[PDB]
Amino acid sequence: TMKVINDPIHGHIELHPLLVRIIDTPQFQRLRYIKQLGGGYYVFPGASHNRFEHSLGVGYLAGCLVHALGEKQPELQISERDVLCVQIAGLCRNLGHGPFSHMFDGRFIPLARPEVKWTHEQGSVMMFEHLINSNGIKPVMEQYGLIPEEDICFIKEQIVGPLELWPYKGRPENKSFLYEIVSNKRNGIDVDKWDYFARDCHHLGIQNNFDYKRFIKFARVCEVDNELRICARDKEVGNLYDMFHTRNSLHRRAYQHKVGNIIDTMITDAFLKADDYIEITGAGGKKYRISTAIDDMEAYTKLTDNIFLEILYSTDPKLKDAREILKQIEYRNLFKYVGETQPTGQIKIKREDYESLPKEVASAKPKVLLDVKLKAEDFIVDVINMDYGMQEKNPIDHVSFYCKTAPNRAIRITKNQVSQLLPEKFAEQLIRVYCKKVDRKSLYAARQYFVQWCADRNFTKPQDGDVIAPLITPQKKEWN
Amino acid sequence: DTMKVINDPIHGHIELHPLLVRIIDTPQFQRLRYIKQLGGGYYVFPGASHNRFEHSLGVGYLAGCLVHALGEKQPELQISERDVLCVQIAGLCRNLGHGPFSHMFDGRFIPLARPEVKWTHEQGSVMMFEHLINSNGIKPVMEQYGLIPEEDICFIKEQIVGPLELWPYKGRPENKSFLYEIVSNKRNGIDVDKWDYFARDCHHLGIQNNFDYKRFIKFARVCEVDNELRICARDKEVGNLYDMFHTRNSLHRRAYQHKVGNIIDTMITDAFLKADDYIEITGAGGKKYRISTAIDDMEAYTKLTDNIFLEILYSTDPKLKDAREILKQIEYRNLFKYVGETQPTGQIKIKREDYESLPKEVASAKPKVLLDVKLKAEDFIVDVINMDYGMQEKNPIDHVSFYCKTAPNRAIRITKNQVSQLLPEKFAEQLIRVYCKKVDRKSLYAARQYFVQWCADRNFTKPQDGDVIAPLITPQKKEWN
Amino acid sequence: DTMKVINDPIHGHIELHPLLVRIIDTPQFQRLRYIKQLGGGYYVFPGASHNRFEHSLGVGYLAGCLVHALGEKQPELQISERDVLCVQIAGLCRNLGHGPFSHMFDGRFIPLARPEVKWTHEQGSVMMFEHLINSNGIKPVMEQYGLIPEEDICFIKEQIVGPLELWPYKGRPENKSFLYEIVSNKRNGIDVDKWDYFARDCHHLGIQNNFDYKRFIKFARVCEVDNELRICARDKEVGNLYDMFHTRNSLHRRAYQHKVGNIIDTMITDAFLKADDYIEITGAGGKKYRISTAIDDMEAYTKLTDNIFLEILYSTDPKLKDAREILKQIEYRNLFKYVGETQPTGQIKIKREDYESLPKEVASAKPKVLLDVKLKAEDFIVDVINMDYGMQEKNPIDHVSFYCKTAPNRAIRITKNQVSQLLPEKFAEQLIRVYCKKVDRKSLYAARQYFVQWCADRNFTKPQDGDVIAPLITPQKKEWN
Amino acid sequence: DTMKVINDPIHGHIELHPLLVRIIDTPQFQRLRYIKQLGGGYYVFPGASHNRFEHSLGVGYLAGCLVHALGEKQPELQISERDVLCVQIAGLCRNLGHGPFSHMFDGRFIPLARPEVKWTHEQGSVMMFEHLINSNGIKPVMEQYGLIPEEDICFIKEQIVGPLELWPYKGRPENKSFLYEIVSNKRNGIDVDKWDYFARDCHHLGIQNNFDYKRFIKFARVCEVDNELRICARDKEVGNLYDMFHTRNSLHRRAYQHKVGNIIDTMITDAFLKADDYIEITGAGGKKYRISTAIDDMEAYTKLTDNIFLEILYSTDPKLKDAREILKQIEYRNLFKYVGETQPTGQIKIKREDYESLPKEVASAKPKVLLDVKLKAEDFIVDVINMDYGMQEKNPIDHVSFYCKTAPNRAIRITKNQVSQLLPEKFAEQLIRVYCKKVDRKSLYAARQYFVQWCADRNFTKPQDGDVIAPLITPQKKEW
Ligand SMILES: Nc1ncnc2c1ncn2[C@H]1C[C@H](O)[C@@H](COP(=O)(O)OP(=O)(O)OP(=O)(O)O)O1
Ligand SMILES: Nc1ncnc2c1ncn2[C@H]1C[C@H](O)[C@@H](COP(=O)(O)OP(=O)(O)OP(=O)(O)O)O1
Ligand SMILES: Nc1ncnc2c1ncn2[C@H]1C[C@H](O)[C@@H](COP(=O)(O)OP(=O)(O)OP(=O)(O)O)O1
Ligand SMILES: Nc1ncnc2c1ncn2[C@H]1C[C@H](O)[C@@H](COP(=O)(O)OP(=O)(O)OP(=O)(O)O)O1
Ligand SMILES: [Mg+2]
Ligand SMILES: [Mg+2]
Ligand SMILES: [Mg+2]
Ligand SMILES: [Mg+2]
Ligand SMILES: [Mg+2]
Ligand SMILES: [Mg+2]
Repeated sequence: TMKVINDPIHGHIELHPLLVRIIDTPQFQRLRYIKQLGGGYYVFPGASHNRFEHSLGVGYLAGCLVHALGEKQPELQISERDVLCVQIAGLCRNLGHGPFSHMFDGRFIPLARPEVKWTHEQGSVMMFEHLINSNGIKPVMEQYGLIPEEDICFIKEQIVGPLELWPYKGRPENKSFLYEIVSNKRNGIDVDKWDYFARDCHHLGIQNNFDYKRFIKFARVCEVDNELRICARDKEVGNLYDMFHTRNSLHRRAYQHKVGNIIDTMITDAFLKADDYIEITGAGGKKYRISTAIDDMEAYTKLTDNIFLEILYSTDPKLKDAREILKQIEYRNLFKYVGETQPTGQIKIKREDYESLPKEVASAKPKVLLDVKLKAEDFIVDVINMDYGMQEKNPIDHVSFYCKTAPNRAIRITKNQVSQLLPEKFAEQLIRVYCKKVDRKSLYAARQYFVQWCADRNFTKPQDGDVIAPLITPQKKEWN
Repeated sequence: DTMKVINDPIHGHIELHPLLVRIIDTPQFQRLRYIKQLGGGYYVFPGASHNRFEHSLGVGYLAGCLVHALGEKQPELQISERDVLCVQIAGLCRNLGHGPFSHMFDGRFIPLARPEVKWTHEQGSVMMFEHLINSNGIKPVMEQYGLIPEEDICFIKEQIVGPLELWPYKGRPENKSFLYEIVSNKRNGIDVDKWDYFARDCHHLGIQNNFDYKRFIKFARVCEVDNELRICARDKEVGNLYDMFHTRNSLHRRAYQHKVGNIIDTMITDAFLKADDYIEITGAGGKKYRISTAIDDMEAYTKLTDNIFLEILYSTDPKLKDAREILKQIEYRNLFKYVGETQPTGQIKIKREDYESLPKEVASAKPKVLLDVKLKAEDFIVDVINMDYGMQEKNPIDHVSFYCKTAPNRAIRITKNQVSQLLPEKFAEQLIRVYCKKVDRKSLYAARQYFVQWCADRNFTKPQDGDVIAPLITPQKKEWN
Repeated sequence: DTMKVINDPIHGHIELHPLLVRIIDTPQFQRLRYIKQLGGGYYVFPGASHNRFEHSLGVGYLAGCLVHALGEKQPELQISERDVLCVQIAGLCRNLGHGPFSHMFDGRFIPLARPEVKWTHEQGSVMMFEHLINSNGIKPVMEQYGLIPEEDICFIKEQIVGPLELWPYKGRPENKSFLYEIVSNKRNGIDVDKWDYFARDCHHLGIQNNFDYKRFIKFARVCEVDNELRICARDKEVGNLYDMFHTRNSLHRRAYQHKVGNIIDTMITDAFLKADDYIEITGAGGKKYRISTAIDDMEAYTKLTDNIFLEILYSTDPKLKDAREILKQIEYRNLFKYVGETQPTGQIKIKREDYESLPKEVASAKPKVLLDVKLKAEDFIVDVINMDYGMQEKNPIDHVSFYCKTAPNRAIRITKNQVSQLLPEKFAEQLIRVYCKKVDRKSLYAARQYFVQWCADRNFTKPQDGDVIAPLITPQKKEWN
Repeated sequence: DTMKVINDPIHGHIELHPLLVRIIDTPQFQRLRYIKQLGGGYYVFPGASHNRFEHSLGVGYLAGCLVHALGEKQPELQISERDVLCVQIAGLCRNLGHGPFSHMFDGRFIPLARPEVKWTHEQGSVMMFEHLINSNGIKPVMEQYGLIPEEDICFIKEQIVGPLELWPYKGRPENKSFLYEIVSNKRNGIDVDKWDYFARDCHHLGIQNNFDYKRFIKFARVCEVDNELRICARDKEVGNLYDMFHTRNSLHRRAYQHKVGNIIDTMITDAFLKADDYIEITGAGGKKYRISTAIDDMEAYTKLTDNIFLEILYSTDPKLKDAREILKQIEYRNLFKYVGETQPTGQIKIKREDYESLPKEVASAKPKVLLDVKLKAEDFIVDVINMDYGMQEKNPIDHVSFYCKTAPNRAIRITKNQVSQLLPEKFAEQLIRVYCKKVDRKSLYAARQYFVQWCADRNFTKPQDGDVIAPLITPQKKEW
């Protein structure tokens, strides 16, 4: 029968036996050894938390919302079967994450396997399939009134979207709102965010501005374009803008911390240098690399943060280079942050250009006296796309509301109906430059290149420009 | 006398110097125990029972924290215990001038009861401070602890209200310019008063505070700027500061300007107006004052608190029947009814002198809709709310100085474009709320029609629920749909 | 009417059924906004601004949570919405009877002002409930929502006060026995009222609460015990229950019985006694009552709140000079002075009838020490405080039923010896505090000598600072050293 | 180098002196990032992801707070920056010696793997400290900041472990006696280590901490006691101290000794024992050690962390099949089954030498009941847990000195009878938990009968569920 778990974020959470069964598998328990925030623990020591607990919380919130909708509106005809499918999807959407979470799919795979297109979402689905099959979960699903054919499909669609008009098969348009819960492809407002806001804040020691419980109390389902969608009370629109403001602020302060990112980068580099020599045993004894473990779920199951220590503790001279990089992390001899800047006006930077940017910085020729001359390979340039989840688009334009005088009647609210104190744009890029040569003279030089390059490209003046490169900044009129 | 410890839920165990205790244990200060921080907000947010008293302790303590932190980081500043105590006293004493229900008193009631006079709680804080000192022989005690009342009383007053009339301050020289930035920062609004109320109001409202003042105190340094010594913030903390103001604005949107909170303020104000002629408060020499004239005698002002509300509610005098009746409608929750919200468009701005005429404009609107009842100007209330980042149209971060880690003594400026594109383009706006004093279904239905029609007439923004409440009006306007 | 949401800092967003709202929006309920939960504690713990009103919402909500949880876990209980609403109304309404400064009123002032009468805030809660219903036509609304006023009003009153006179309850049958355990558990004191105040008082005092009521609700089941259906707790949660009472006792030790908190209560009480003859409160039909007689007319009681304190403080009537003077000494913090604390020894226990004679005993002690001043009985205050786990000498866990996971429908009992040896051997005790009304150094020096001598004479426990305050006295007693 | 700021969720922004940073940025310290504070507790309390690393920062910081506060209140103490840094370093470094899964290592695994040796994490903290200093050239840096390595290294070690053998300390004189009370108080256990873990563990477990260390720091003074200068507490704070220990005991009851938490510790231990012969860790000079012998070489110990658990779990070596199999049963949550709890009666106490024989006693019990299966000693596990207030049968408040406001410089003593009758009469006890390795319904049914019978045979306390679990057995005993 049902279990109770004490979670510091949510208190006592009840788990249905079916969910317990899913949880007590190697594929799920693997998430215990994967840090939610990856390299962020190396900056924010409270951030020891792993994907496992986050996943329970997501499962629980998914349950809270679907339950609340069913209580408020019986006409929806939400079944226990629906509830469990939504919960399982909530529990299982993080299944696909790799070592150090976003470091894996954000940095390492793109560089190690550039041709392949891969996301932790893709992986969550494959791992789910693997989990089910390796553990005879299908019978248990039937025992609790689930129909594996339909429901497994439903659960996967919740995580990844349509597997291919109504494009979903797992449930009909009348249950369209169930898709908005775990992973909302329309506007990003889902229970996953709500868990991580609260859980990350509790651990980082930052405080969360967003009340998900309030939002759940005001959520209704209404008809919109012959779909039944989740609608929010009109007056809660400010709170939603704040939700995304909060999300952006958490990225600025924590998830994109300049040092957090460089640590991610260093770990990535070490993984690249270990990739040829590290072997992980997949299906039938067969052997995979860190970069190919994504092709066999049996191998992927064993790919966790542990890899980092396997490398750190290795004695194989093949891994000397990789191991050396991790040692510099332990001694805190890190690549050195040089500065930050942004593009100007319409200028935007594409992914294909990323590899050429170190070369551009090294090519800048500042009119200054330098001991050392620096090369492209000495520079790291991290480009960070900050948005409200939908590139240039405003996600509140993709949200439906209702008012208290007509609760069944969905409506739209424009930005101009809310406030003038809101953002005019919803996307931007940050450029961080770091130097792999750490000494005073290399660093002094690196700053001159950097600031010169900013001036050459008509980027924004680094905040400390006048202090670090006083001989460069005067040339640019706009800057002073 | 030696030092006392107080347990505050926001700040933990706070130490108080005997001098501060002496100031605190006076009728003038203890009066703050009977003045709600958020006034009518308690009638919407039941956790908001807190009073100005505790807020004032917290402000005093944070003032102390920041000045102490600057002195520890930089001895060369030559900050004395005398400076520390003066800053703390100013922190404790900047809320001394508040009246019943806080901002309701100076924001609503006085402007309507004594329209000719110009008055602010800041003014009052200074007069009440003067009164407190004199009525309790505090000056001797100040001397006993190494303060110089001539200079220091001036300093403390300037901290609260600004110059009492280059360098316009007398209480301290330009080398101690940064001490003025602490309790009430007239330059950019970044001060310890905000920090206390953010944390304290959030803890009570059950909303969560986004702003880390402790972090800010760790990164604060003093640097030279324009031959002044000013408090400077680490460059990379600039985002946090934008967030501080974003937080402040969000607290106003959710709580301090809650539509119902405001109407309750308004109703209490109305009741006070109707009681003003009959309520008498004994000031200096047995002389008698009204609620609206108590501000002229600090002895009378000392006795003017939230208690007035219950004095009226519990009165039996038939003179007060009308005032008393209004408070009773509050208890029964028969409140004036919110009709809707809208904003001006483009450059349009609304001045204070026009406020009285707006109910008349709404009543004059003639919507092409079937109405049982016809409504009059006096049936409508129109609240106009100026929301900003503390400096009207100005960006306060343009008035902040920073430093970088490579040159910690060298002050610098950071522009908005150097921070983010996701920041606001404007830093002030107005909200218009309309409420109706006639509560029945038909009067309310009607009121919505006038309101939306009037929005259309004035080219204001489409109320969010416009199409639902006034479906026959909204189509006429192209822009709206 | 449809349902309302209220944001509480302790519990978050609480939903209120329209019927509850209607009850809430009355003068009789709204009155609780002007009664401090902790009375004079605010004068020691400045975060404790909270009033009975918000506590009452929280109790109402928790009552709802538990009854809902039982119904979800066991449908066979047949719990109806009707039952749910009755339990919630009882939760909301059990604090209705509290007077100014809460426990100060029924604990101190009434006993001394009307010694013949027997009165408790529970009594008052019932009378005020009756009054609230009748004065506001609530009965019709109850019927509209499917309640049966005859049965249900009785049920609600029984929840608050117990049987109005076996199955001694009329409002519901033995099969719904467990509904009585929720709001005010007369059997063992484990109820949702405690759970609210633990969390709410901690949040405000700035002390941290050790007890997880949410956990307890998850584990709670109903089982048959002695042909009753009672709420049962999971066996392994027994430690948590012992901790619940430990926490309750610690909150009293640190806060509710703070020595200075208590003396302030005492000073306010004294001021009320001296004002009682001159303060008049208009009850039913214009008839006039005193502070001490307002309890006889609910219409008058409705207007009796903390406001009285300020009515006196701000009075000009020379009749009230003495009462007013006492409150002024509170504002200036010239308080009666704590002398010390001690406890009885062995079997010795002190009865209420002896309380009046104790100041006289202390004044009669004759310490072999040199004294400037000689002190009188009237100079001494002696507060006696009974600390227990809610059931005098009895252990409340002996009155709790449990279940185990292998047989969830089978109730069982757990003895102390089955839990831990580290638990208390006794569950009740008395503290004696002595204070002096003469505050000067020499009177205080003397008062300490009397006090410690008296402790020695009566074979009480050695005050913790006995050797330091009165070195010349403590040597005489062998046991002490 | 200048000072760093770290954001800790428990304590906020903590400042670190450059010297402490230097100590922290070493492999020997960074190792603590891969050792769970609560070991197997994370497998019961999913918020408890935290590691020894962050606990250590918090201890270091609180040590600093207290010593600073004493110096501010009393200059006459003559506390120097040198003293402050030494106390902080001791605070940071007292957890250095902990092994995989913390107390599981020294509480369970070593005692069973190397029974002849006597070893504690305290011993290890000292050896690891020595190793850390030497391997990283910290001594020069100590001198640079005004420390005297000869005296101060000794001082720091004495803080952690006590005298290395009248005044028995060499690192500082009797006039600075109170500095020893801070990091690890051998007199009464009131130290900053507790204060950190109370607050940190509670934050993570989702239990709430009853004890206000900040308050205690405000009221702490130094007074003369028996020609020593000792830390004294304000008289009226005595209740808070009793509550401190009550809180400590309640944390053990709820969390640190959770029945399932403990069985998981036991299972991990068992797996480590079965792996001990085959796992090799490279120590000094390429030399090879076992899990159980790594404690003899700090270079090897540095590499011994929670990672071992995954090294075994992911192993393919058939030598480790048995060890690996145990960890897999943990992942599937096929755990040994808790049977019940009981305590000894009266004066009866159980010694460590008898522990091995208890499974045999339970198996020897012969209940008058019908059984399908007969169970053996090896099928039973018996955990014995000694609960106290930190000083066996002794009351630690009897070893605390107080002062009063009237005479602040005058130390005094307070007896229990001067405080309350509602306090405990005893300050120590034992708990016995019995578990069964055979998990099926019939084995478990049987195990309960043995257990309860055995309790009756030994005149132990009646298990709380005795009547439900073993109704036939329970009636024979009159007392029950
Ligand atoms: N006293 C407590 N207070 C708070 N949390 C607790 C307490 N005891 C245990 N927990 C946590 C640890 C677990 O995450 C969760 C459930 O544990 P627990 O109730 O002990 O379940 P269990 O599975 O060990 O017992 P059983 O299987 O006998 O029902 O609650
Ligand atoms: N046990 C406690 N835990 C937490 N806070 C407390 C406790 N006792 C008192 N406080 C709070 C209440 C007050 O705001 C503040 C000062 O209390 P306290 O130290 O009792 O001052 P006091 O003036 O009564 O004692 P004294 O004057 O004897 O030193 O600390
Ligand atoms: N944005 C917010 N965040 C948190 N709490 C809020 C917010 N807005 C209001 N509250 C609080 C104040 C109240 O205690 C409770 C209900 O308020 P609110 O949702 O504003 O109801 P309302 O009665 O004013 O609106 P309506 O009657 O139009 O639904 O929530
Ligand atoms: N905005 C923030 N709010 C709260 N904590 C933060 C914030 N940004 C960073 N932190 C945390 C992460 C670290 O634990 C700690 C210090 O980080 P930070 O001040 O960025 O130092 P840094 O070393 O990266 O910058 P620098 O070396 O330039 O001073 O505070
Ligand atoms: Mg997502
Ligand atoms: Mg005192
Ligand atoms: Mg201001
Ligand atoms: Mg009770
Ligand atoms: Mg740095
Ligand atoms: Mg210890």
